[PDB]
Amino acid sequence: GAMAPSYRVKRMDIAKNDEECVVNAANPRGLPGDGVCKAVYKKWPESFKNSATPVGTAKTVMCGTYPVIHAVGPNFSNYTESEGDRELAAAYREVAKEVTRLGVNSVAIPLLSTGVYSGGKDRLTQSLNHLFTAMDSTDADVVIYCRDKEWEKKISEAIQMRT
Ligand SMILES: [Cl-]
Ligand SMILES: [Cl-]
Ligand SMILES: [Cl-]
Repeated sequence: GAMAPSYRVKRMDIAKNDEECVVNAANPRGLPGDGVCKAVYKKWPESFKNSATPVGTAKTVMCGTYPVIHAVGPNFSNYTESEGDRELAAAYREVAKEVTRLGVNSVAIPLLSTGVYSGGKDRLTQSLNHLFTAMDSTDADVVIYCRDKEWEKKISEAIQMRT
């Protein structure tokens, strides 16, 4: 575990993270996809061998010795708000299990279901709060990756509010 487990946020490509493992915002079929998933496919293509897994689950595949945790958030275009919320919470719980099992001291994580799976809504708070619910009981350093400047500020504020 980390000496003083922390949350941080960075605005940059998760494919250039400085952590001991990465969470992919995967699709259920293990396809290259777009957004975070396409950057992850370009950086760690070996990790997409038998990475297909259902919505609300996470499946880890090693790229060399570097773990890629494929976490499948719901597409809110297809799910009801209620069922979507349940599956998004579940995906983050399965990430916490994998991070714990791997014995890593740090993990890079995107906000699941906030991009093309958002069903055109702002889900920063919803997705971040499910991330916290899952990860608060782990002792890995968590580094949240985003691309938008206003998102960076809102995620930073939410982290510092608890401190
Ligand atoms: Cl970058
Ligand atoms: Cl997404
Ligand atoms: Cl973002």
